[PDB]
Amino acid sequence: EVKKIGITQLVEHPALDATRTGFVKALEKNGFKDGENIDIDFQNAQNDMPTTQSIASKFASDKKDLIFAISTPSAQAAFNATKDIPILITAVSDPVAAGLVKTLEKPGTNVSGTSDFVSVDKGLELLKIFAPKAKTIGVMYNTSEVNSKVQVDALKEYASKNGFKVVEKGITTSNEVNQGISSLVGKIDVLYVPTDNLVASSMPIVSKIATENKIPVIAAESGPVEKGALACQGINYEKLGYKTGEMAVKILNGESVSDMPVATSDDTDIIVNEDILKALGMEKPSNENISYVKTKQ
Repeated sequence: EVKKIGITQLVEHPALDATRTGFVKALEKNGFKDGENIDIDFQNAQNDMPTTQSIASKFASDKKDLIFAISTPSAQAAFNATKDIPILITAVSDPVAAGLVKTLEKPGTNVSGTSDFVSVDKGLELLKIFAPKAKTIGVMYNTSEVNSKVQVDALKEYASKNGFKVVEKGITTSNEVNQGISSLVGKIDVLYVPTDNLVASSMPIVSKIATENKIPVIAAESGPVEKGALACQGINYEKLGYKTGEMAVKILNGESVSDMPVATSDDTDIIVNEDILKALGMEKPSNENISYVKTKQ
């Protein structure tokens, strides 16, 4: 007997690819080996949304034993295409809001797996390393996004619980970033950039202003660190995938996906931009369990 596994992935991308690596290793380690007692059917949508649906529909017609969906849109397409083939997700921030599961603890649907949620607290802990004497935390965010409000509320709860002040700048368009960061200068000791496409995608502009005014920037994710943020405590995607693969072992052995809690991970890595660190005139922390990257052009 050979278990048929469909893997649906949105696009080639280091984080998404890493989840797949980990998922396959975890299966291998538990005796599920491609070309022997499982058959892995990998499909990349190459960033095209209708292709996520075609992949999902193929997997349903193929009658896979399990679908592994990497990214929110890949998982949504899978769930729209089949309600009776188990789906394990990964790299999905908010499975409840994506419509995949009733609750994290008890999905009550044919979907479980992992979320790549990281708390604001993980990032803000890096204040102790890169902004030791800080009193005021800055945050710029997109006022049109609900998920940005939720993060800003969490930052303000952290600040209240830890004795910091907060200065915020809510914006709606990309053309407000320059002036927004320029006016936070002299009012903050550290900037937190949340998971917010508007602000995070502007990191080259934010990084220049912040860095030339000696303000370290902490980002929620690692992509912005490569673009000029100083640091993040980012999710280890290969380990998140590995965990999803352990969950796959249980589903392949017949356990109920509707009762399997959606897991999050505590495996993060501190990632630091080495060029920004030098530009701020700072030495490396002496803890060896920190990764370094340079700025991407």
